[PDB]
Amino acid sequence: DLSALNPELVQAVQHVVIGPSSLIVHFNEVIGRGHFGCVYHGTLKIHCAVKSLNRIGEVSQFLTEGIIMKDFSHPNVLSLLGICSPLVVLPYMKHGDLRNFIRNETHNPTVKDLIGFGLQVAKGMKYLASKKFVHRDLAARNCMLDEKFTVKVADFGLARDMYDKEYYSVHKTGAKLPVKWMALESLQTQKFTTKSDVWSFGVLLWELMTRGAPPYPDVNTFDITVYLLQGRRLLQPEYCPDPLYEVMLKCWHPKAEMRPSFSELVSRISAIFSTFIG
Ligand SMILES: COc1ccc2c(OCc3nnc4ccc(-c5ccccc5)nn34)ccnc2c1
Repeated sequence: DLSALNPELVQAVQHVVIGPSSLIVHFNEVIGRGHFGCVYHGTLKIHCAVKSLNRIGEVSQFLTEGIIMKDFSHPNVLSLLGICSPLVVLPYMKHGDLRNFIRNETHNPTVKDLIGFGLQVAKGMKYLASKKFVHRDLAARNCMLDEKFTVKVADFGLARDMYDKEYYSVHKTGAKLPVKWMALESLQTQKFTTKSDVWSFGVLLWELMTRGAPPYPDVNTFDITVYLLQGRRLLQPEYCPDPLYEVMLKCWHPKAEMRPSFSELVSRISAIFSTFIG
C-alpha cells in the first residue's frame, strides 16, 4: 500500500523490496536465535543472513524503518540488503558476533587487534551518531565480524532483537533492558541518548580487553545503580593500556554531556592503537 507511505519515500520502495524469486533461504539450519525470530543462511550469488520475525505492527512503518536503514552505508555498520511474516535480509557475517569471537579458543587476537576491533566500533558509532541515530543496545554481543574480520555495529533497525536474553532485565515499565551496559541516567529515566551509547561503548571496550568477560558478575541486575553510586567502575583489565582505561573512565563520566563524542573516541583510540606493533 504505497498510498499510506510518506510521499517522499515511495520511490525508495523498489530499492528496499526483494522479490521472492531472487532469494533462496535455508530453513534447515538455524544460525542465530533472537527473541523475535530465527536467522538462516540465504543466497541472494551473494551470501546473506535471513531473519524471521515469526515469534513476534503498521506495515507502512516497517517499510519506512527499512528505507531509513538501507540508506545507511558504512564499512563498520551492518547494512540492510532488503526485505522479502516479512523476512529481513542482511549481509552474511561469517565470524558471528564480536563477543563470541573474542571468547573463542580458536583465533588469537593480539592486544593491538582488540583495540582495533574497538576503533572500528567507534567509527561505526561515529557514523550512526552523525545520522542522529541512537543505538540503545551497544554491546560486544551486538556487533559482528565478516570474512575479512571487519567489525560492524549491528542489532539495529529491522535487525534489532535480544540475541542473548541473559543480559536483559525486566523493569515500572515491563521493558527488558541491558542494565549492565546502561548509563546511570538511563537506568533512572529509561531515556537513551548518544551520550548513553558512549557509556555502553566504554563497557564494550572493557569486554574487548577482557576477551568477553561478563561485566559486574557479582552484581545482581538492577542493584547496578546502587553499586555504581557507591563510587565504582569496572576495573582495569590486565592487558588494557593505561590510556585506554582512561578512555573508558571518560565514557563513564557521571555527567553525560562531559563524556567524549564518538569522533573524539576515534581520535584517541587511533592514537593508542598506533603505538602497538603486531
Ligand atoms: C554466521 O552466523 C550468523 C548468525 C547470525 C547473523 C545475523 O543475525 C542478525 C543480527 N543482526 N544483528 C545482530 C547482532 C547480534 C546477533 C547475534 C546472533 C547470534 C548470537 C549473538 C548475537 N545477530 N545479529 C546477521 C548476519 N550474520 C549472521 C551470521
